[PDB]
Amino acid sequence: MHDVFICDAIRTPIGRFGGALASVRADDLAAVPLKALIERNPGVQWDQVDEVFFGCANQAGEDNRNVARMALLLAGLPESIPGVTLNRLSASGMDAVGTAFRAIASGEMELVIAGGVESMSRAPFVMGKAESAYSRNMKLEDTTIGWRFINPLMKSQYGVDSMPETADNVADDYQVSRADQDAFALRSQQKAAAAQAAGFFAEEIVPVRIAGEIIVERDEHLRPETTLEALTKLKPVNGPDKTVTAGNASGVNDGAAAMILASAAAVKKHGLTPRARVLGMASGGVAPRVMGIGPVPAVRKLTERLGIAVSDFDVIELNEAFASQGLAVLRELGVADDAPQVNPNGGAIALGAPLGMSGARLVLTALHQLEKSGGRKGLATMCVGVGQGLALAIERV
Amino acid sequence: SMHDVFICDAIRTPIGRFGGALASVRADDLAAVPLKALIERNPGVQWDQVDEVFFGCANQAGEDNRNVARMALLLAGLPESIPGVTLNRLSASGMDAVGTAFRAIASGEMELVIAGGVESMSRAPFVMGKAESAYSRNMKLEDTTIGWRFINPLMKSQYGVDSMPETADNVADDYQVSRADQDAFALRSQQKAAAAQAAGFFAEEIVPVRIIVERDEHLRPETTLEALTKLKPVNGPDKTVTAGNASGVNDGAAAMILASAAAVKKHGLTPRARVLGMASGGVAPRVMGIGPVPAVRKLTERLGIAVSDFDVIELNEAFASQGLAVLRELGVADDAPQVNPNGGAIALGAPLGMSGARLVLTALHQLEKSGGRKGLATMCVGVGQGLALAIERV
Amino acid sequence: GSMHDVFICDAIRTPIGRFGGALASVRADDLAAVPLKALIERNPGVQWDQVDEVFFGCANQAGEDNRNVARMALLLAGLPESIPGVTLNRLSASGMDAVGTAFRAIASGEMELVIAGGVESMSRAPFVMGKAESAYSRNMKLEDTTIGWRFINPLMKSQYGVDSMPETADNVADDYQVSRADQDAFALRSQQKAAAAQAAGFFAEEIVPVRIAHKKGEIIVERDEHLRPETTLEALTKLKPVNGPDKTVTAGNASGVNDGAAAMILASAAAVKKHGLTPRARVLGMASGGVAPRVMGIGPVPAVRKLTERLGIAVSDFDVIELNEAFASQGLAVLRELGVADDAPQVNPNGGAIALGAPLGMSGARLVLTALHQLEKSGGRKGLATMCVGVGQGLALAIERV
Amino acid sequence: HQGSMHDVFICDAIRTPIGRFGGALASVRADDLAAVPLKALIERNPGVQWDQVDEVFFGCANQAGEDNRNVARMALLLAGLPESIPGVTLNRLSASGMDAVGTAFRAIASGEMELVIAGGVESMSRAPFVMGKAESAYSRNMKLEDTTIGWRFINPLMKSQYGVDSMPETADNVADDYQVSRADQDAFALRSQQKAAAAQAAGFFAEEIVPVRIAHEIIVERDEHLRPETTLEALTKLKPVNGPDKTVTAGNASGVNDGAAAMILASAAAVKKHGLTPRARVLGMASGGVAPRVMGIGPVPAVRKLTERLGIAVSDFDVIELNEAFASQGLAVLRELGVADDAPQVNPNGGAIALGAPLGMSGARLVLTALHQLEKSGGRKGLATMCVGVGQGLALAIERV
Ligand SMILES: CC(C)(COP(=O)(O)OP(=O)(O)OC[C@H]1O[C@@H](n2cnc3c(N)ncnc32)[C@H](O)[C@@H]1OP(=O)(O)O)[C@@H](O)C(=O)NCCC(=O)NCCS
Ligand SMILES: CC(C)(COP(=O)(O)OP(=O)(O)OC[C@H]1O[C@@H](n2cnc3c(N)ncnc32)[C@H](O)[C@@H]1OP(=O)(O)O)[C@@H](O)C(=O)NCCC(=O)NCCS
Ligand SMILES: CCCCCCCC=O
Ligand SMILES: CCCCCCCC=O
Ligand SMILES: CCCCCCCC=O
Ligand SMILES: [Cl-]
Ligand SMILES: [Cl-]
Ligand SMILES: [Cl-]
Ligand SMILES: [Cl-]
Ligand SMILES: [Cl-]
Ligand SMILES: [K+]
Ligand SMILES: [K+]
Ligand SMILES: [K+]
Repeated sequence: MHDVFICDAIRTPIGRFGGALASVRADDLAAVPLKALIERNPGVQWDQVDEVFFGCANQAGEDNRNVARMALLLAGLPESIPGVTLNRLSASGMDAVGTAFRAIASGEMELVIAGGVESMSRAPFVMGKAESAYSRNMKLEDTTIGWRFINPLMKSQYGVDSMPETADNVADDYQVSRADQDAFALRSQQKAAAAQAAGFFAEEIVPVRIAGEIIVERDEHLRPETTLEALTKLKPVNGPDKTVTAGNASGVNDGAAAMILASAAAVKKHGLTPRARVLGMASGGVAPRVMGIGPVPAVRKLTERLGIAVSDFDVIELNEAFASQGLAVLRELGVADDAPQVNPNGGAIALGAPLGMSGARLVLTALHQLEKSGGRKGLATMCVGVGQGLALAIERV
Repeated sequence: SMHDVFICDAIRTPIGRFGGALASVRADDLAAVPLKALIERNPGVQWDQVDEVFFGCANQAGEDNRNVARMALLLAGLPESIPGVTLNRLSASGMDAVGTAFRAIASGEMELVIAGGVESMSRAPFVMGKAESAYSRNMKLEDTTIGWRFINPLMKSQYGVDSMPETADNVADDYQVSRADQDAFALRSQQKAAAAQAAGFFAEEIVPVRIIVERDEHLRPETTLEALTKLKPVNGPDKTVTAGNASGVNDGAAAMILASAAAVKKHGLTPRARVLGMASGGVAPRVMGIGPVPAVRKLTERLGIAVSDFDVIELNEAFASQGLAVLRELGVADDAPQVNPNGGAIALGAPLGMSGARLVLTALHQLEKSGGRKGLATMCVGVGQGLALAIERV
Repeated sequence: GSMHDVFICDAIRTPIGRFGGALASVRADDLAAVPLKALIERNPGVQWDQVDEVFFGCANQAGEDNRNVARMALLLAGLPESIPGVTLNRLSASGMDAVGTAFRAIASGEMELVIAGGVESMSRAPFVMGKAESAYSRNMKLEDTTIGWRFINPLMKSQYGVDSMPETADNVADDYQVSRADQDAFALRSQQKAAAAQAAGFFAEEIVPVRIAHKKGEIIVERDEHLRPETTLEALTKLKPVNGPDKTVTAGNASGVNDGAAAMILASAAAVKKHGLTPRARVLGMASGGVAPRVMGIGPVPAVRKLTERLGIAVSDFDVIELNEAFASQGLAVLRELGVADDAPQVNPNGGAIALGAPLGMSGARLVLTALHQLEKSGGRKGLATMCVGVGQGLALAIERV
Repeated sequence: HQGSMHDVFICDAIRTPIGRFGGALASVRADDLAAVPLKALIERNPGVQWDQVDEVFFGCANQAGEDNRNVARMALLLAGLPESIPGVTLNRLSASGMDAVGTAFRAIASGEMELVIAGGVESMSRAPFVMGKAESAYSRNMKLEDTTIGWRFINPLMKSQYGVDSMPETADNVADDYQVSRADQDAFALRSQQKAAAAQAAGFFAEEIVPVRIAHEIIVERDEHLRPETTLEALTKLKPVNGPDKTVTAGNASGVNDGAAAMILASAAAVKKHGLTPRARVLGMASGGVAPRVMGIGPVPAVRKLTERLGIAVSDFDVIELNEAFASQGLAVLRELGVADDAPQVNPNGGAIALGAPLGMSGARLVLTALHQLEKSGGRKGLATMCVGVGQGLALAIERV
């Protein structure tokens, strides 16, 4: 088996729903980090790229019909380069990284690109075909996030809880208080505001140019103005006996990210800078109704196989779909609610979460943080709608 | 060291015609059919040990939305502890599921996996972009059954947005594939498929969908050369691709088990073939049908296997023009006996996400019947790709 | 300075098709044109460039009936481009409102020769989708226009409710004490009388056929499709109410959802003479009434009382009453309020909408033409046609055979 | 033996401001918008016994959106009128609101009614999209169509025989066939803007208007479409709608707009009973048809029909309110009727190029504004006339009391 190295990595800013990136087609948005990789890495012979693997949760809109291939062509990569799109909802972009890793480790490829995209602003409506002539039963459904075309058998067996309902279920089952959720959310906002001011995100970001030209360069989901008092006043999404609010949850967002992965031979050939070795990826399943706890079996599976303890990681990038689930996962894994190595630059409550891009962001930001801190091993892990988790481990070199 | 990977049991639904026998069956329910059959057929498996379900699906806007692999495993009655992920390389999605499952086991990250694919083209929805302004007068519905929607002007200007049949006409023109040769190939597909269906070959691959649907519906066994000759080309009288020398739009699902040697033992599986490798290739979108050529060359060069060494070649028949052009470029006769011996998608149809899984499982099936050793499955991909996967009977 | 007498002359209609049935393939504008084409063929003395106006009723106007179907239909029918058209909407009463509006135009001296009619293709009624009220709105929705509420105003719901038409008919059954048994008996008489009229060739005298293309050749639709002549009291008794076990309105004691068109000529005495028409009845007058939306089926009562008080005609003086049968509960309630027996011989002698169906815009025109037809066959003198209207109205129109 | 026709009087009249597409009134449902002038008539006329209103006649060209299912009746209920009052909706496209007035007149004249309300509404901002039903299971042929203005669900037989020219295409056809120059069209457009600006500044429109309340609440008080600073240079620079060889521009055409209007009509006996002020007698209405492809010339046969029957010359009118769908057709109509392009009695306060034209509301506006102008000027007879899509015209004559 072959060592696999993450090399350059870059992302767009993350836009708010209907905000700074809402006019940018998903395929064009995916192409932005690909074009930046080309510009940033002039020693690469681009016709040698073996594959572009991209995560995308939707695929009904301008991201239809294999957005990985659409994006590589729009980015100016040669038509000889193949592309494939992966869908594990919020974990899609991490699955692109781990799939790229397995292709190189198994000797099938040498040089690849992995990343992800989502334009939740531009997610379309969908309408099933008529099932009879002159049918009176036509319906439009929003694909921005969550259930559509509900199967009655899925509802009867597993339920079709909304994402916030699942987060309330985790809060109840794992006993995560509203006060702790809000404290976690505030720390995310404070840490993200500090990282933004320090120029940490700027080092990850390439601008999006929109045709005078408008240039989008800053993550705009952040709410640095957040106070505990303001969080406390919010009403829960699902009623007064519940805990999840708009303030202790991520949002729906737009963005894309990409990075290069390479064998040792490809690193040398293409003049790349190897930044981390990929150690491995593991997935896990849980009940849909408590999907937020999905990371726990994934992390345990990966760490047990690699012979690494959770405490051995110098950074943990844990997706913040909801504070209730971030906290429940940390507690289950034996990590403090405010452990210093967890989400040190904040996370999705502040930054937002374009589903397909989010997992690629967690890997690239974990690597970035290992470089800043001089850490060795990093873990990125996230929950998945309909009850999964994904975990991926890297080691700085 | 890398780990050997074995394909074990494999099963599929029949392939239904658009609006036909399977049109009432939701894509998620359809995907669950072969998964439930793998449970029934493999009594020694401890199902909570399955590491992953990988499924191909080209659409994902309809009842196949939000990661159909995971939806399908839950509907099939598999434990909720089992993860799933959905792959999209258009017509090659199901083959990509197989090769992706292979790489996961080969690299030591998994031991027992299911790979498959689904498409319900009958039930593909319409899509409507959001309004870009309040009171927008510019709202539009687009069909997602097959082909371009939400066309990007930059894609059109640089690469074109040729329909799939237009790309097949382009291949016929550029590679000099005559109408007569296309029709001869189509007739052989129908003849061979009708023979295989009479011999019970497809029946050995099929689990019924419950009215019991048990037979592939797309076959036209009555096809004659005279009948094909009369047909008018899709794109006008100067062109060559017709409805008779092209595949169709179809519904179906397929799945198979892959396992390490240790998992084969533990779960009482029957190892049937070793997976040798997978490769992908890119070509100009406008001649997408030629995509298999760089994929096959890449795979064979890496493995050190000549194309002539394969005892079966399962080449997707999206169009006779591209099937023929691919064979000619690879130095294989238009009617070579090892190519599509039981016919192909012209006769059988091609639900996009399921097709590539069908090619792998039917190649293996054919090796078993014939006593052959190495098999190659390969197919073209819209927007200009190819994928190839090689196996070896145990 | 005096008003002018107004005569109804020739009148014709398509058959009435079932939803999704015999006429479902026919665009609403083309369907409206069918009776217009028949009037042209049937009345060859008319100088067609003299027609002052075509008035057509249509309740929907969102589909192929959009943008003034009266004018679309007259052009499709081959009438001169010089002929104006206008479309009226009083829901189920639209076609009757077309007749009365044509009458008022001639009575007031403003016109001499007109066509009045109505159309509905409920099979082909489209879906509607409001515009986005913001960029990237997540709140887009489709709504069926086949029948009943869409784009509900919360202020309408809060003040008057948005009861479905069958719910209003249950409200009438409750408030006016009309039993399930009586509703089903009325429905059975409608079916029996319509089956008898069909067998007698009565409907055939009113109908122009519609030609339809099939794969192997053409067919003609010549018979009303909605009738259920094998209806029995037992069959009706077994049906479940639309709105739950404590209710009374069923699919069997209500009209349906249907397709059809009708049209007729109205003319001054001078126009009858000039154009070689055959005058058949004089129009006496039209009146409208309003009631609570939640009991819309009782709407005919104020309309009939208003018209008859003004004309000085008792309800009992009419030799035919054509009362729309939207629901048996409301047909019965109206008769009871007006002092007419539930089975009075002069009411709906050839059956009504429970048997025949009710394409909204066409229905009111049908009631007028069939009342006149029945007067001619029976030797009767005065006729009354009246019908209820969604959102709480009634309309009534009286005629007298020449 | 018939009795005597009854004289019919227009009494109070009122309108909303006219909003731009997606502009000041875009948030207001058509049914609620229609109710605004009805509520104002109630407030303005306390002598009326409202349960005596025989009918509310309203024009509306669309009827697919919040104006569905007989907007006249919807609006009268929303306005607080008793549930005993009937309502009916008329559709002659851009002439609907005028057809409501004339239909109300005929109902009173023929003795069938005594006290009625006539008006019209359009919310073109909020006009919905429409989608035909599937004709077959798993149909691949589903389509959305905009109902804001103009053709949808095109019939191939209509297209083949008469064409399906857009309204601006018809206006180009009129420019071509009637020889109306781009320069003349632009000059007409400029005079519309100048006259409307002067009228607005003089408080003339304010006398006709009731404000609309908007959720935020704020009020909308003034017509939004006017471009008072319009120059000929700017008009000259505009590109034609239909391509470089044509003449119709956005600057010499009406717009797409939102608004509602209503007025009271009454017999002499009702005027007395309800303490109304009779303001004009209605003399008559006539309609006419022309080729769809040149629909803008529709007013010519309607005006000729009406004036011939009444025995009034076009030159006898003290005001002519001619709808300005397009300058090309406004000019072509005047020329055919022998009236100068800039005749002082024509549109003295400007027209739809400046003010806009919510289809169902526009014809009611023309009638009420013609009456207003007769009062201001001391004139006697007024003519209101308009063109209609798919080839019609409508004309209505009044006489100040
Ligand atoms: C009342 C209404 C809801 C019924 O709709 P529906 O259920 O689709 O009507 P159907 O004709 O399919 O009848 C329903 C069932 O009752 C049965 N039924 C109806 N009339 C029957 C009869 N006379 N004898 C026996 N069975 C009868 C039908 O056969 C059917 O049974 P099925 O489903 O097994 O075939 C619908 O017709 C409606 O909305 N009508 C009101 C229209 C209106 O408001 N305006 C028109 C009057 S102006
Ligand atoms: C003619 C029509 C197609 C134009 O629609 P539109 O293009 O959306 O109109 P706009 O208001 O945007 O005007 C278009 C442009 O011309 C400019 N323009 C219009 N009038 C102008 C003037 N007087 N001075 C300067 N510029 C002017 C606008 O500012 C605008 O510039 P921009 O769009 O680049 O910013 C449309 O108004 C229409 O269909 N009207 C016909 C109505 C009809 O058939 N019936 C109603 C009357 S009965
Ligand atoms: C129903 C499948 C939608 C995917 C698009 C089809 C075109 C692929 O080549
Ligand atoms: C097809 C008709 C649409 C009009 C709405 C019908 C409801 C009337 O009571
Ligand atoms: C909003 C109005 C819809 C009616 C169509 C307008 C076209 C008339 O010429
Ligand atoms: Cl989701
Ligand atoms: Cl995240
Ligand atoms: Cl295939
Ligand atoms: Cl009826
Ligand atoms: Cl106007
Ligand atoms: K994976
Ligand atoms: K519906
Ligand atoms: K098998």
